[PDB]
Amino acid sequence: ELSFGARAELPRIHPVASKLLRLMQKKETNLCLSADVSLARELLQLADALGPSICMLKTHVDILNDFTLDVMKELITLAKCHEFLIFEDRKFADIGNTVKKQYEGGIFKIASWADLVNAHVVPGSGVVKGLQEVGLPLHRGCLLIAEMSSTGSLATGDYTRAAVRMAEEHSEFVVGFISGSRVSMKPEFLHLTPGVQLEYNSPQEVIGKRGSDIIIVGRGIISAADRLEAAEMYRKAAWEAYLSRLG
Amino acid sequence: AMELSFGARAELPRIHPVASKLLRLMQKKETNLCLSADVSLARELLQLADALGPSICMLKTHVDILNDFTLDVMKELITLAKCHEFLIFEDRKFADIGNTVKKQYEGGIFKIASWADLVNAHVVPGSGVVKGLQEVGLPLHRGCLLIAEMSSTGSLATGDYTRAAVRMAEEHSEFVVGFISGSRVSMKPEFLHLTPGVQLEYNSPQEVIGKRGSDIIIVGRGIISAADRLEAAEMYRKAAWEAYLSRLG
Repeated sequence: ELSFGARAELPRIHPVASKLLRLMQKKETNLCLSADVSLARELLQLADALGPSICMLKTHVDILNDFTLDVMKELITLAKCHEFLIFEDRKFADIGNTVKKQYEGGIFKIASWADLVNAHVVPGSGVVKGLQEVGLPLHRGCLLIAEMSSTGSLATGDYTRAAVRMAEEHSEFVVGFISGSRVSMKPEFLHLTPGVQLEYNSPQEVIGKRGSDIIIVGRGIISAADRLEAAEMYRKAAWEAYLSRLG
Repeated sequence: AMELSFGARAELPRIHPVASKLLRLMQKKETNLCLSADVSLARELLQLADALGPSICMLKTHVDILNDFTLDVMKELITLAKCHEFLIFEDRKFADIGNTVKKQYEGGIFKIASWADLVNAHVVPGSGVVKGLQEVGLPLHRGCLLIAEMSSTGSLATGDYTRAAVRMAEEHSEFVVGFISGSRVSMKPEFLHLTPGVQLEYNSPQEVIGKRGSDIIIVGRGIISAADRLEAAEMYRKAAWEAYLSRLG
């Protein structure tokens, strides 16, 4: 198994993945914060305070009651200052011109500020092909939702295998997966895993035993009194899990 | 069973109020056409809703492609919807769960639940998506459509996926009023079936409504890209309605 830093130098690595992997190595963080807040002040305050501890800030811009593009400009400044990527967890699922406009256009103009977005694969590769039309020109990346832990989840084996093929077939845009474990043996792909809690699975299980790269964590940090301490606890846990599996 | 009329179906014991309202106006107006209003400007959305409203039972929106969205725009659409008698279906294809999906439906800038009679959802995450939506949607007297089938190339809605969608709808019948599908997926007449991918020249209204047993055609560019949108709308309405009358017996 190769280090984040070496993976960033792989021949076939996507530029956004490379950028992500470098900063994870520099900062010793594979923690993605899920910033599930409804006010812009809260979002930016968290971004600024926890920025040093994270590789990535995951947003839902569509729950921001006071969204404006200027709010996103300020978030970008923090992302640049503190060195993290912005991932809008929009879970795109439409196709064709609809999905291109949902990514590029409307009020949110997600593509203008989101380094990464994600997509569901169930509609077939039209979802990624449509996002691509926007995303390639704008030098972005995409994550495919390959597995799901939620009760009744219908991502079968075939479903998951099909996610992985679609990513491979679209490697110029798709940079990895949202998943419960390693789903692809190609080190150019990132694996991001939600449902992580210290007390759900633990960072040790997700990164150590299941082979994922990045933990996504929301309530475990956000609902805590001291968010920085919490973020740091999660960072140290996931990073050690990572160092432990390298050799 | 027997093939009941839209108007009679609206009187079924177990019919959802929104589905009843929909079926009544479908019968009253002789339309089972849903316009897909895939436009990026509020003025064109409202112009089309006003002009075509008499010919449609439903207007399907993507609020998130509207470059000049405001809630006042949606207030204006509601007035048109009331005047001409059609429902508003935001095709948001919800897929998150828990408090996220609740806030995506109730909150943010769009406040979808405040104006959308109907929304839809993907079932792939499990029943969490519906359960999350229904915490908002039930109090606000709304309905939901589950995406049970897809014709798009490489779609992964297997038989099992489709049966699971039907199951989920039956287990959440206080909120779920029907399906997005290419064909009939449930034999319960309380459930609506809406079918996209329809054009006269894809499948025709005759095939979708007449042979495959779907209730409503969803039509976008076949109307929107035409010179005379009203004529096209009327063309699709007459095709879908006649296909429906032809299957009743």
